[PDB]
Amino acid sequence: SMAMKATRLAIPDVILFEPRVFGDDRGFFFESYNQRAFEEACGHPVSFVQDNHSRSARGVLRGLHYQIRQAQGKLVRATLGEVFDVAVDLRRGSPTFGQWVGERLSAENKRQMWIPAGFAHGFVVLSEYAEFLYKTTDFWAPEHERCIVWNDPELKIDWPLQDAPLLSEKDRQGKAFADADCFP
Amino acid sequence: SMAMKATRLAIPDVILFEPRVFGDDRGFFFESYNQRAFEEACGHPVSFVQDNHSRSARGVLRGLHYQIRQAQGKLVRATLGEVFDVAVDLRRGSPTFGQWVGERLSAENKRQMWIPAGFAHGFVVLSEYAEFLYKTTDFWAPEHERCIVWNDPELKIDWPLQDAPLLSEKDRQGKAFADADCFP
Repeated sequence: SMAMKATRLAIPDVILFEPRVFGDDRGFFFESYNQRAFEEACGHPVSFVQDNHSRSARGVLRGLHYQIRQAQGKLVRATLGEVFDVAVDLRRGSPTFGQWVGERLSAENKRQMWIPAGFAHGFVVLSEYAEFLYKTTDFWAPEHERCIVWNDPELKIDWPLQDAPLLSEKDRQGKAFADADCFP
Repeated sequence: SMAMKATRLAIPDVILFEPRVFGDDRGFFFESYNQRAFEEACGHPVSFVQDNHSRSARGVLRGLHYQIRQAQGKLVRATLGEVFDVAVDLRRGSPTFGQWVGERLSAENKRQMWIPAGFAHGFVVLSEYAEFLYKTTDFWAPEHERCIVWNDPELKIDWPLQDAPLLSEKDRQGKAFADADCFP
């Protein structure tokens, strides 16, 4: 059936991958991506054109981001530390439109999320520092990126936080879900 | 001309990439791969089918590996710690056949190497621990992988080591360069 776990989440097009590890803490190997397993998992062909690597401190929240033109699927993981990663379904006519799912991803649990075109995406850093990396199917373009505010009362995402997040001005100024332009 | 440095090494098909960083140590972003920049750099189209992530302790040397069937280009980087990474040209009729190049790659310098099909590849870990990741154009298959011994007197690679490396039995039993089957 495979040789890295794939799990459909409450929103079925959002998928959680868990690679099999070979070795232990002193010395290990794992596949962080296999085209065959991945394409068999999500049901269609995918091409990744860009990889993006970032480092953010504790409590930094980046989201909820999405591009309507140059739409992107994103396969996300943590190589250092721990994030809580969130996908919001924004697809015209989706039976789960306006719903969110969230998973803790870390360098320890080695978990990943596939967030297809049509979703908004965000994460908050829970560890002292987190290094986050993702593969996209089209290029990150700021002039096309849109944003829904992290703490929108209608989505009412359950961020595992005890303190206020540290947001950029842009994310602070995120649109309310109500007011958001969504995907055709 | 770009927006991540690309440098041809003494063997010109082996390429060193350096991403531009946005931010600083407390919080940064960089592109670890851009299809356009990469394909413009190496002169042809490339497809990556598999990503592999590993953790190895100080002084562990893995190499010098290559696959004759299911031949692979490899784009390699360190996300934790520091390796010395080595590419050996094994292409039939190459004007630099039997030559090596080596660069220190680390999470600090963010440098990467493209090692095309036709080369052997190896690294030694210099920091307390190193996490190494690479993208290949075809799948890692042990039944096809071959090996030249790290300390071959003819290649005479200049490993920046003060102590003996820790090798697997397989790499200990690597072929002498003289005796090695190479690439058509």
